[PDB]
Amino acid sequence: MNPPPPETSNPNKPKRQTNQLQYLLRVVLKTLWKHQFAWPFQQPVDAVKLNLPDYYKIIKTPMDMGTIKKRLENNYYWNAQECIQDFNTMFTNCYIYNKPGDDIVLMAEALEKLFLQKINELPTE
Ligand SMILES: Cc1cc(-c2nc3ccccc3n2C[C@@H]2CCCN(C(=O)C3CCN(C(C)C)CC3)C2)cn(C)c1=O
Repeated sequence: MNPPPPETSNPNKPKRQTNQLQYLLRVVLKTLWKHQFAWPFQQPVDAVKLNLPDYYKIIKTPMDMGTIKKRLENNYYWNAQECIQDFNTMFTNCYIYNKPGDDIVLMAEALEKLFLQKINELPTE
């Protein structure tokens, strides 16, 4: 079976808008979301549909851009570094689970290069 997806809203976790979090939604997520190579990252890994019974045996902190998009839109975060952490967890999980030579690793590497370019211009608080 699949685990429940990561939460994108929590009534007990303080949240706010920062111009940095607005930049992460309007520029960073926006740019990555409709990249040609975005689609494997737009939702949680469905280990049932893909027949990957070991995925959630290996990956215990799953993350995906669908979850991050909802967290940004739902105002889940307190600061930009929490969101940048989620992006990096998504990339790290991909590189840990998958093998060099896998199409998904090339796809992640293209998205990560673009991610790092956009994060490099995170605005002043
Ligand atoms: C393992 C995995 C799968 C997916 C995924 N989300 C999908 C949504 C819709 C339809 C298909 C989807 N897939 C399948 C991948 C899509 C890109 C290309 N893929 C590969 O390169 C294989 C190569 C072989 N490897 C090995 C480790 C079994 C597994 C990956 C196959 C996403 N993420 C983040 C993953 O880490």
